[PDB]
Amino acid sequence: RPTFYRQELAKTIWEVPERYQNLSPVSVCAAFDTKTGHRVAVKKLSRPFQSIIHAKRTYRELRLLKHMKHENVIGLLDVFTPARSLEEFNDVYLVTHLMGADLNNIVKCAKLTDDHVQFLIYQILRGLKYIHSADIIHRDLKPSNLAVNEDCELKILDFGVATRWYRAPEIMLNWMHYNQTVDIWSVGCIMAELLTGRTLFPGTDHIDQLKLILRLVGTPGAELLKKISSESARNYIQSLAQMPKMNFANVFIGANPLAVDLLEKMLVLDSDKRITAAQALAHAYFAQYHDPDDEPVADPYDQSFESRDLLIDEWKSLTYDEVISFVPPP
Ligand SMILES: Cc1ccc(-[n+]2[nH]c(C(C)(C)C)cc2NC(=O)Nc2ccc(-c3ccc(CN4CCOCC4)nc3)c3ccccc23)cc1
Repeated sequence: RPTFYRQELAKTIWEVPERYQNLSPVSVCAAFDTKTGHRVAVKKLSRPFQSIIHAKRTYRELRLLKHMKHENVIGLLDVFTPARSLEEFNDVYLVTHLMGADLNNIVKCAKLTDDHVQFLIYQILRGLKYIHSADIIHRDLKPSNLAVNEDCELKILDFGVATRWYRAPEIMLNWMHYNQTVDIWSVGCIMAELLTGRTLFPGTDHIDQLKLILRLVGTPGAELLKKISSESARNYIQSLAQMPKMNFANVFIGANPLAVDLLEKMLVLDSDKRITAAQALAHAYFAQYHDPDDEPVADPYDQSFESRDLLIDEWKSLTYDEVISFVPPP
């Protein structure tokens, strides 16, 4: 066992090992990792075991981060607790490499060059292909969930910019039976945004959002229309069939034609027809970076627990289990 030291940052108390120095708020804190001489990010889980929800939510995030090992996905450097036993196990801290900024700020500086868009979207798809391997769906892919530093290297993550604007329609209206291409749809909204600099579908609510989406992609067709279970949506769609649609080559005038093609294949209402992460990686638009041998999938991930209903102390224990069994990366 290490040796921690107390400290209070903006009301929050912090008990981390001497190994980490210069804690500076950013709730997460920026710190210096004395063991590697690298700057890190330290997130103290708020009230991890306050309710069964937080306990499961706390356990879920720990299991995930411990499983993610890809250059384009946030990875767990360290997970510690000032607790010396399970009984006194009330605090959880997670550690990762510090980073530059959201794809927000890193875009506020410009509109991004076509090569920058290729490289950025290319790393999102590479990280996406990986996590999709473990049958994991992000469900909240958006500018603020992407970390990019100076080198222009990207990494996906989830902080827990309306997520709305990027949400796929199957998921926004809910039919309970989606797929991983919910994420690809979001990628299309971000990609489009980098190329144009402006938000593709800046709706005000779920009703506004849909109007925006349809005015571009058009109203559902027979094939897509006979796949909608809920009559409620079925009726709405077949009613508001009035929205002057568009033709991508126009909506994105002057963009790499390879780029507008990709979008066409990402921004489809039919999740059954939407391109996948692995398929987009092979799109000619990324021909400059694509390498089928450096685009790894993930080991299978056990999501059994998602369906279990346990006490707070049980989720707490499994969480403690995960904390002790942590094997730091090389
Ligand atoms: C209930 C549940 C379940 C899962 C869940 N997921 N899922 C994922 C996927 C694998 C799907 C992408 C990731 C993820 N959670 C995640 O990545 N958590 C974190 C987010 C964010 C930070 C974090 C904050 C500020 C900063 C500092 N600023 C400087 C400027 O640039 C932006 C970043 N850095 C990092 C962080 C830090 C340490 C440790 C963890 C962290 C989140 C909640």
